[PDB]
Amino acid sequence: SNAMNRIEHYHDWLRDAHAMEKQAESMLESMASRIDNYPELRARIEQHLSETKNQIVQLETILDRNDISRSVIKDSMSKMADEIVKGSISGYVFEQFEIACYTSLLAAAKNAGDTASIPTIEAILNEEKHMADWLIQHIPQTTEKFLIRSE
Amino acid sequence: AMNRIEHYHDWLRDAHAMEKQAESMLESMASRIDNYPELRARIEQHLSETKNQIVQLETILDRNDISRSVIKDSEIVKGSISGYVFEQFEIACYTSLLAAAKNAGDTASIPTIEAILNEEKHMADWLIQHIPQTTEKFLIRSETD
Ligand SMILES: [Cl-]
Ligand SMILES: [Fe+3]
Ligand SMILES: [Fe+3]
Ligand SMILES: [Mg+2]
Ligand SMILES: [Mg+2]
Repeated sequence: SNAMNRIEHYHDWLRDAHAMEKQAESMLESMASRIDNYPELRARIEQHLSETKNQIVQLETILDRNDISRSVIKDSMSKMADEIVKGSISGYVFEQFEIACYTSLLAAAKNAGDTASIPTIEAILNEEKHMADWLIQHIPQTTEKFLIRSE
Repeated sequence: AMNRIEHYHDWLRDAHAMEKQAESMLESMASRIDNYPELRARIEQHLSETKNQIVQLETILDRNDISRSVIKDSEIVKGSISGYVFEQFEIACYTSLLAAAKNAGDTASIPTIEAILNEEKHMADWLIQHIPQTTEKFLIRSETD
């Protein structure tokens, strides 16, 4: 037996989530800088970048509550880890990764007893769901625009 | 209108390559799930669904007079997350493919693509609904072992 293995897993996933948000922040900045001629899509990506910068700040508060720090290695490795249509699809898929990871993290925080952090995790998760919903709603419009312009 | 139809054809070929990736991923996942009978069973049911999705895409390819692209074709917590993300990639790709089929006027294929999309949505749903249980099970095991 070692009960402390559960807490080690929780702390590892908190560090994973922090690294994931660094990856998101890089991805969103890159996408925004590259998009031309899709004003709504670009602006929503720019808004989510702002949201993601705050998600990092919020995760750092959770790390602090648990008396741990980010992994600099993981933060760095996560930053190493047709186009408008494919890129929209890619963006959606990354938000769904975030959704899955935060859903798992809610269960982990519950298991660990870190009740005080659950409403922050929920706040983040709700922002990812809102972004994923926006994107999947706009994918058909984007696909139509792309096809119209291909002619 | 030829460029639009070509894009739609390219994306049909992309979807067919994707479903071969899925078939491979599902088999590999079924073999690695050792502590969630209900999850492995869901995955096995989806693998069967996926083999049929490939046959349906093959009918759509034929009806559009195209062929698959040869070149394009050829732990448990992180695994469940990865499976979910792959179903979500399929959801996003079929959401786009539906819009493309409507634009290109391959209206005949809409019901088959919609059927595929609803399968993917059901699998994604099962997965996220059960990620909390998978996580709890994993954590308990990590202590017990
Ligand atoms: Cl737009
Ligand atoms: Fe996000
Ligand atoms: Fe699937
Ligand atoms: Mg995020
Ligand atoms: Mg599929």
